[PDB]
Amino acid sequence: PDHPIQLVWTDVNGRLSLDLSGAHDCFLNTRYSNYPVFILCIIGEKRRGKSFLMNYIMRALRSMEMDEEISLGADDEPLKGFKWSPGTETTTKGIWMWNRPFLLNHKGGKIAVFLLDTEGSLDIESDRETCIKLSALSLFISSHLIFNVASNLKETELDYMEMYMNMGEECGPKNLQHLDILVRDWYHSKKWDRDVARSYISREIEKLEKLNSYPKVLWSLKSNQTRCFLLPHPGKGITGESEGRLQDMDEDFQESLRSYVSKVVKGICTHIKTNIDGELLTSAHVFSMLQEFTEVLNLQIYGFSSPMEMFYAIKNQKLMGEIENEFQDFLKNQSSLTLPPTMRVKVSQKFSELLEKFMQFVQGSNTSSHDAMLKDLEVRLLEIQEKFCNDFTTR
Ligand SMILES: Nc1nc2c(ncn2[C@@H]2O[C@H](COP(=O)(O)OP(=O)(O)O)[C@@H](O)[C@H]2O)c(=O)[nH]1
Repeated sequence: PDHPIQLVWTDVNGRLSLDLSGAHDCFLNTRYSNYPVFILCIIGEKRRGKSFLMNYIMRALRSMEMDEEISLGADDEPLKGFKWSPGTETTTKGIWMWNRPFLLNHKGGKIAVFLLDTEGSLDIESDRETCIKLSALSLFISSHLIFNVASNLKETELDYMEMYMNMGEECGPKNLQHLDILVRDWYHSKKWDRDVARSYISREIEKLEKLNSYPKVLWSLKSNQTRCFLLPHPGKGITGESEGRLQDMDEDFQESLRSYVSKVVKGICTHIKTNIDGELLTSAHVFSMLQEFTEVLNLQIYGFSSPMEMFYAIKNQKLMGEIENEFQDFLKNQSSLTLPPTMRVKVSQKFSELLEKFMQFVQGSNTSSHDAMLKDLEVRLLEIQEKFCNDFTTR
């Protein structure tokens, strides 16, 4: 009985918890463990139709799995999410996924398509750091991210997008992070004009070019790497009480949804992701990356206010560890027969140089986190230095 499963939740203390058994049963089944995997994620504001679009994309994927044509019936009831929220039930917040993948055919192989809904993100101020960490975990394992927006792009959303752009830099050789900005309720009827979409795009690109911020999303927009899709209002047949049927939809919304679902489920085969090793990603790889990035986020104890800031904090904590190891190795190379005075001079100078190197290689502009990291690095290197010297006493 295929059902939705909650993969990652946020504990009361802010730690990110993972369903190890569920992720093992989903990503490591012997059937599709080595099939190339494709994770589709929907991030956006609540009550905007993310689960609805995911359910229709799911029906299209079922059609593709059984035969070869994308079809959706005119009177069929929904499945998963809210469009088919269980009679008298609703949903929780976190990362949710479809327990069973969808196997498609591409150039002699089977692609395992996983559907990931991020019910709960883009908060106003309700536990901001934890929401950032959850959405970052989602964006880390995603091969195609659909950002469900409701108007012009907001700073929060643009920062999330820049983070998604940056979180694929060491995930493959020439990895292109594919992003689909889905604007909801942008127009009513009016059929469609290819003018409204490129007008939205022109507005956004002007805003970003003046911002001198969010540069990589700006490049992706001006390079047609990230694509924007603007569908009309669903109509009162979907809003409120409804069984999410296409007979309950506006025909313009129906056709726009069909076009978008075609876009999304027909570009999977043409955009498989490669890892740094040069191989294609599989579901077991995704399980491993899930665990690894969950623990990486649970260990980011420094402060941040934006997604990009948490990205830079991850990187700078890694820099801290690298400098610690460099100092320890420098001390390991030092002889036990060196002149103690010149030895203390040398070690103090390595201390100073490593601190300056941290300062020159730090990333981001949050000088507060920079100072905190430098202070803690100073304390650790001081411990290392005094330890080496203390042992040098008895020698
Ligand atoms: N305004 C609007 N509502 C929609 C759209 N698609 C679905 N809805 C409705 O908005 C409600 C919330 O849907 P939901 O799937 O739960 O969105 P989600 O919470 O972000 O995942 C549902 O009852 C849908 O029927 C849309 O394109 N625009």
